[PDB]
Amino acid sequence: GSAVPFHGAHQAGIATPVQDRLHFAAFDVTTEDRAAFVALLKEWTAAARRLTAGHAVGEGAYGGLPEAPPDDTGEALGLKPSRLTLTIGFGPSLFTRFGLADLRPEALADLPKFPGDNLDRARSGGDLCVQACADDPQVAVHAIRNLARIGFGKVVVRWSQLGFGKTSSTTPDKQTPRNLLGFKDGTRNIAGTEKDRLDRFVWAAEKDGTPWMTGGSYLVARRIRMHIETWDRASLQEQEDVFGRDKGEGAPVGKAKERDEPFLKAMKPDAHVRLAHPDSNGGATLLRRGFSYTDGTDGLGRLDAGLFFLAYQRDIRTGFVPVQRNLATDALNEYIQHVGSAVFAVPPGVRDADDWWGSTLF
Amino acid sequence: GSAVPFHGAHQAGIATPVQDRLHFAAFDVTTEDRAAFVALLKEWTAAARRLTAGHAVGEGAYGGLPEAPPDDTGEALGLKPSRLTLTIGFGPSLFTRFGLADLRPEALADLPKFPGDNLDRARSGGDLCVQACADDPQVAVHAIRNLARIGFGKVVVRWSQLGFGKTSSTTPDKQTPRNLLGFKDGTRNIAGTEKDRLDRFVWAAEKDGTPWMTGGSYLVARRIRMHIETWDRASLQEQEDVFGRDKGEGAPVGKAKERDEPFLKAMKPDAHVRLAHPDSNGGATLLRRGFSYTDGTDGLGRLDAGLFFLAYQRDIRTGFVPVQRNLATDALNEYIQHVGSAVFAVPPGVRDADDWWGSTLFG
Ligand code: HEM
Ligand code: HEM
Repeated sequence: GSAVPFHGAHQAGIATPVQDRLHFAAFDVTTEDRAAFVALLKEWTAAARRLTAGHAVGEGAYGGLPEAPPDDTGEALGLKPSRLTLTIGFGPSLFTRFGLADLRPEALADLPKFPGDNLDRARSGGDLCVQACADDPQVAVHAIRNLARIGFGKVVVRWSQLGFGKTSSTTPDKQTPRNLLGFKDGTRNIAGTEKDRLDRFVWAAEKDGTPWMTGGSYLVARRIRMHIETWDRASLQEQEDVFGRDKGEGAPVGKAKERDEPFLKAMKPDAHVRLAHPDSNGGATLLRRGFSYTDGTDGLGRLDAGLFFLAYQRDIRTGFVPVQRNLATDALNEYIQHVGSAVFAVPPGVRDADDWWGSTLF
Repeated sequence: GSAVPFHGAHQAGIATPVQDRLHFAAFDVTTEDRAAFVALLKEWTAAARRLTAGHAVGEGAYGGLPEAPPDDTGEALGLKPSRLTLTIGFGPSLFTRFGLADLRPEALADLPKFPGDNLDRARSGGDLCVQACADDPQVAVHAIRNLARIGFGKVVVRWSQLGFGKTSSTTPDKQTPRNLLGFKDGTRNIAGTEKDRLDRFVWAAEKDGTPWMTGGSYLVARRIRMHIETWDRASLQEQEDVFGRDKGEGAPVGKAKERDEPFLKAMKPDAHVRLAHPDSNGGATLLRRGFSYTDGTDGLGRLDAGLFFLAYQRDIRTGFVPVQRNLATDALNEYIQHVGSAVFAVPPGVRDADDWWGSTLFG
């Protein structure tokens, strides 16, 4: 029920143990006034310091002047911090504002079009994002709702995504969660304790060419629909062949235990794991941090559900992009469709109680 | 606790303690064959027995013949029972099928049109419902997804609602949850411990007119959108005046503690609690069992949120209808809009390991 520290060299919510729930919001900026946006960033940081400690924003949820609206909307009263993290990111489109054009990081690359894409533009992109992760979905929702309210008049919510359960791990010592295809998802990721791998594959360094981003990371979000009806008709062997792992234990093919290292040549040439593995991608490695979603029905008798994929990396160009390109022939493609997309530069951490989101940029 | 028992004189998921999460599905029937539908009810019941004990349906999620689809889709492997309950209901429209027209309960009344309704017909009604409640949302989702899969060919999913947090209580000894307007919601309800109140206000009795429904209940669902942006601009006093209780403690006006009984005359005439209270409605009393939701954004730059309201009663005509009618002048109406609705007859419980959902209706 405990708290994750908000301050650090890095933002929390990346290497941190993956919490059970997600509320992710993409915002568009409506002010053209740089000072006003800086003011918002500071007010949001202050709010985030309270929220992540389980406290109400501002002057609280009640007990203020009767004629004033409460500063905090109140639906988290009585709850716990619940490992809430709030992680901000800046989209490419933000850099067209506030005289920022020349500070857009080269490693914040626009994604190419990928075969199969059916992207909903209204649920793609965004000038900025806030990732709220917590074990209690109401804590996460409360955070986003209050940050949106604070930003009234300066930002709007472009799109938002609830993730009801995690499909990712940065803690290999704990149980790997399952996605809605019924497979464990997160076995071979990056652990929060793997400081060398995080430096190599996740955190931007000053020498990479964008100083303000040192200690930050780059995020790719992909809303991925699952063709549940088609999947659920497939045989056990078909499903296992798609991935290259068995379903129940989640071991690589021919192995008895989940965390045994794969022998890729024993998997089908189009197996997901074989195509996604670093060895198949010139060493490219991701920190995957996604969650499952369900968004009602298709209007035509079927549940709609999928996976809101999130990947952190030191450079989009050496992380997500090469790996996704190598999934052009993936056997998984029969059963999924990417339907939303965004990229964001996630700045370095809030160093202390005087610091503020985006201070290295602004 | 870990698990809630599935069998009983009553279905679980009504008087039982309110779990943290909800997946609610309304289904429409596609088969015209009554035997085929009875076979589904039995297969569903068997599945529900496994799911509510944390076990996979059928022969499991793996380990079967390689060339066969697994019986269970696998996403609950490694999870806990999570207090899962599965509660089935039958909509008015079901009774137009399978020669049933004359067995529709009179207490399963269609709702009147209410002032301010803006019902999306695609997210209203349904021949059947399954309410899945659990502390782990993936346990609930897995159950709905698997029930839908087992049923496919005989039923489809008309509409689906995830409730990410509860806004209701059947356990006064525990903390009352808050809705997305930030108020405690469930203080004056009907508790699971109030066995006589349940008999008076929640369970159908044999002499009420519909023998097969004895030990069942009638459910009203209302999807209620909240105008969060408008509410959040209202003063603390305005918000407290809307309900009749203070926000932080949730006490009635003029009282110090949440559970102090309300003094209705001290509330505004249009206050929600004053209009909803049994004293204002000829004694009518509900078992409210709803949950919060958020489903993306509106057209227009704002989070989309509300309350998926659920009410159980012994008769829709003497429970939800009079109370909701009395809410015509509610101060709350400024900030809410009913956008989906359905009613269901929730049959009696699955008595034992040989019984099946709906056995008293079908024979
Ligand atoms: C709905 C979509 C997806 C599903 C259901 C899925 C499922 C899985 C599963 C079951 C595994 C094996 C266990 C593990 O995490 O080690 C896995 C591995 C992995 N996936 Fe995916 N995945 C999806 C999309 C993607 C995308 C879009 C990418 C990258 C562009 C990706 C990259 C990876 C990588 C890098 C691994 C680890 C390979 C290794 O080093 O062994 N996945 N995925
Ligand atoms: C989004 C919509 C709604 C919200 C936010 C809401 C909120 C509340 C709140 C905060 C309370 C006070 C605490 C409590 O005793 O539970 C309350 C009481 C109550 N509400 Fe609502 N409510 C809503 C809709 C409804 C509807 C649709 C009905 C019935 C048709 C209803 C019936 C009641 C009843 C019976 C009480 C208890 C009154 C008493 O006996 O003291 N509510 N509600």
